[PDB]
Amino acid sequence: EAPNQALLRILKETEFKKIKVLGSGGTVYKGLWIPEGEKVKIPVAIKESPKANKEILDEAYVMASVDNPHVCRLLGICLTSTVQLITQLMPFGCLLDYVREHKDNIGSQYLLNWCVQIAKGMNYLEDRRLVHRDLAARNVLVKTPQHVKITDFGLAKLLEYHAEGKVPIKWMALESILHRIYTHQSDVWSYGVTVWELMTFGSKPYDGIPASEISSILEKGERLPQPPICTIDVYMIMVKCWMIDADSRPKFRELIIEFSKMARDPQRYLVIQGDEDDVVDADEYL
Ligand SMILES: *CCC(=O)Nc1cc(Nc2ncc(Cl)c(Nc3ccc4ccccc4c3)n2)c(OC)cc1N(C)CCN(C)C
Repeated sequence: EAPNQALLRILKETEFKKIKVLGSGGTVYKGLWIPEGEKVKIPVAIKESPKANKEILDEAYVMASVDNPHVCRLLGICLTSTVQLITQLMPFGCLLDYVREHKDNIGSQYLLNWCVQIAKGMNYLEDRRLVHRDLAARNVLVKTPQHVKITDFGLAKLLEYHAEGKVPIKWMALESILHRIYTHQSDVWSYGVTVWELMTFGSKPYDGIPASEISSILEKGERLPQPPICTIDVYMIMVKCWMIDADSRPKFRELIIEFSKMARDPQRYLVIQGDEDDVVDADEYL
């Protein structure tokens, strides 16, 4: 492989301010990163034992090694006690909560554009030989309603397959459930489930079915149902992401092309009723 010359930035605790809690259950805070002597305020998210410190530094390693407009930005780490992961603040939350809270106001243009942007981010990760292993609507953050990015690389592995603990069964490819193989094509399966989440405005996949039953359901040939707004063109793409033969599933490069074609005439492919001073974003602080 090539030498990973990415830079790991160490940030002083004295450079962070206005810290409020965004969510917990670790904890994630919202705040402002003010680099000393820079006249710049960066809206940031701050994610917070030896085992906890090892895993958070693994995610810091991954996020420092990726740079793409549709992959979340790592700004640095802070070595205060428990290691803190400092990333770009995405002020509209995760896509899962966003489609649930704004169902009655999301048109076909936004849905298909999100599918394009997620596929662009995953295609970049594939270029970097990175398998996400946890692609889901909850792990796609919203910078603006027109710009989303993939997040949460706690399970990501650099690669061929990966052989592996606890995992999101209802988003995993069948070969990942049965024999624990993870590939870029197993990520494609998760992409199909993620699209199904968006097209259903936040429904839970296999709602009410225990995770221990998912592998037997998938082996029988059963899949997630066709969402009401989805034409057969869109649902066919999702079904192709859920093929048994991993090499028969679409490639991320191909998902970009197909969803971009659809985004040029979105109402032909999604049928939705009523469809007709010194603050600097991290994307501009290079
Ligand atoms: C799906 C939950 C969620 O993402 N909520 C959220 C997120 C942000 N913005 C943001 N920006 C960057 C990063 Cl790294 C994060 N990280 C994060 C991960 C997991 C998580 C779980 C629960 C709550 C927050 C959270 C954050 N997040 C944001 O910016 C304003 C707001 C929200 N909220 C408040 C959605 C509502 N909340 C889930 C109750």
